[PDB]
Amino acid sequence: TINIALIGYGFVGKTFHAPLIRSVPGLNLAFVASRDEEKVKRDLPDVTVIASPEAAVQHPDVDLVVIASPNATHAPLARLALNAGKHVVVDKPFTLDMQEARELIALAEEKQRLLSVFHNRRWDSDYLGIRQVIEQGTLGAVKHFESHFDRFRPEVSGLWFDLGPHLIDQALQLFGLPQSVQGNIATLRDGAEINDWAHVVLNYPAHKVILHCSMLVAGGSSRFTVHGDKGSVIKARADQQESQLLAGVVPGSADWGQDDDPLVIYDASLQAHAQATPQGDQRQYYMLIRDALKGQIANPVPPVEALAVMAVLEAAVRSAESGMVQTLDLSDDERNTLREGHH
Amino acid sequence: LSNNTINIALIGYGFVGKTFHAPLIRSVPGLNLAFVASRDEEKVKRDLPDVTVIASPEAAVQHPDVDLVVIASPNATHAPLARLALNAGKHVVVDKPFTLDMQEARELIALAEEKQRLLSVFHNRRWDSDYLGIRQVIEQGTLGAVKHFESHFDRFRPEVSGLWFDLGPHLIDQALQLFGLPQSVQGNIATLRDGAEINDWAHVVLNYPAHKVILHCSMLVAGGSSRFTVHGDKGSVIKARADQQESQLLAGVVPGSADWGQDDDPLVIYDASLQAHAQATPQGDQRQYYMLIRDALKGQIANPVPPVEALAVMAVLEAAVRSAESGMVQTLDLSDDERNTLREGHH
Ligand SMILES: [Cl-]
Ligand SMILES: [Cl-]
Repeated sequence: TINIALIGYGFVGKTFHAPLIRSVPGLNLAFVASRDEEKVKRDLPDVTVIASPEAAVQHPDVDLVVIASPNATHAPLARLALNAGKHVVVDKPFTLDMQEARELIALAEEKQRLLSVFHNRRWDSDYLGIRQVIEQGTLGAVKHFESHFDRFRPEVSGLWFDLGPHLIDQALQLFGLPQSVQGNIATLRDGAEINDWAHVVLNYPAHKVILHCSMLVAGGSSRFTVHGDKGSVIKARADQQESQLLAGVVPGSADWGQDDDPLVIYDASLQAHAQATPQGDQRQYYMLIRDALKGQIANPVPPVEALAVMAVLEAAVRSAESGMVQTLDLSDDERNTLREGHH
Repeated sequence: LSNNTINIALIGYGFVGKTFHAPLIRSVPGLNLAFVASRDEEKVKRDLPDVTVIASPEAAVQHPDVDLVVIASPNATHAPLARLALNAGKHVVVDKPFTLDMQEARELIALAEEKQRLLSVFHNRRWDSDYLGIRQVIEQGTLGAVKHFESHFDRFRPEVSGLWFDLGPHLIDQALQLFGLPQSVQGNIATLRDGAEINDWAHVVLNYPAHKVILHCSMLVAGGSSRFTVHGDKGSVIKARADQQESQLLAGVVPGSADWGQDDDPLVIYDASLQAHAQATPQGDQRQYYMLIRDALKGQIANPVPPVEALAVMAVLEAAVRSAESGMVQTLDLSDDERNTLREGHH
């Protein structure tokens, strides 16, 4: 069994990590680092609460550390964990600096331990449905790929920083690294203080990718819109696993990851037909991390992939601030590794 | 020739002259299409048995009985013929494109003012059912303050002057009419269809101080897009289908007739409750362009489409192309006096 020490029982720790981990056999959430034992124990009566994060990442019976503490503590605790010989999963952001990311990637390899980042959206119902239609050949060669994370919250780190990672990760998994990145980021809600509108375009040799998210969309947009030379596919509603976790649904239960919002496909005749959307399950992230730790498969989300996401994320910000199209700040070897990994 | 009418010479009886101008003009009282310049009399006479056909454009434009010249000849002839018409003391309406470059456009504007004649450009999409509908919802205050305005021109033609230059103009013109001039323009233009040799995908963003405008053109959209998508802090509105006047004209429907400009595709509005309700889309009618030009010529009102507004569209059009090539956000190349006219023109 793999003994886990979850570091931090704040929103993310309690709402995402604990429930997912607890629902995955082969993993054992035995320790939780938190200054508030009662909060942890009312939910997890059988876990051991360790007050100090540093003490937690270095505990004897701990095999894997899941860092869900404040952003600024991710990099430090990760270093401490790897040096203590533990495997590590870091909740986004990996780090607040790419140089640190590279140092952590380097450290993990030196220490021969697994290092991964919580890019948990590769198994969403919407995404899986779209990837399926694309691989089916239904739309021919993809020329326009649009992905939205929109909602209506007129009542007032930023939307791009929070939602951009999901959008980017999915795009890189499907198409690999883009040639350039053009970004337009703004704060449009009256009185808001951080961006709530992000429109990012990723340029590829033969197609375009549009990543968009906004806090001001009462209705009318689609989670996914993809156009190819043989047809188009639209997925209206976004994967509802996050809303399920928010509601307290137990991961892996009957309606977990179910999506009754079908994929709408338009063929060359401009007519549409529906195609059932496959169920999603972000538990896959932990199931695969589990298998990787058992030597059954390679790390499902190697750290260089998280570095690639940061590169695009930061490139988009530079573009928005400078008004200039940007390239990715990745070394040739990193690009080589990412390219080869892309199968 | 009747003296109480605005006597027009339509220059060119090609696709646009025959499908758009002749039918529209003939449907507007007070206007009289008396001359048509074309090298093919029979082709003209087949539709307009009683109009006078003049072989050369120059002779038609300079005819003393002509009050207004409508230029619908090849693109390269627009600037020179407009120049000749103005110098001949005639009023002029130029089919898009106004001119091929901005300096000539500016020269024509100056010339029309010197010759004290009306000069306009055929930006005929300001009276489309979809646009009028969207404008109505915005002005109603239904969406609260507009934050994201998206306008599309998409079709599905996998089998192959560029998409941006052809369709970008009406998309831009509508945006400027609604919001005035943007602070900056960002563009991404490409050729994506297999075998295509001209851009068939254009994604342009107009940046305003408190909101964004997205104009999108593509030849590869089998389905899924909306003509207009507008989000405000109080709600959203989507207009799925495009105005049908063009299709009606192509089908030979008489402008101003029974079903002219009708649009039974409603505006779909989403309020803060996230629920949608429909709103009847107003009838569209591009005959308004000529009715207003008519009224302007009779001195009743100002030019409905002053040349400086066409110059503004050209500025945005070119700025998008520069941005697309340089990868750099662009500002518009308009003078302070042009901006003043445009700012107070937008009030
Ligand atoms: Cl992610
Ligand atoms: Cl137009």
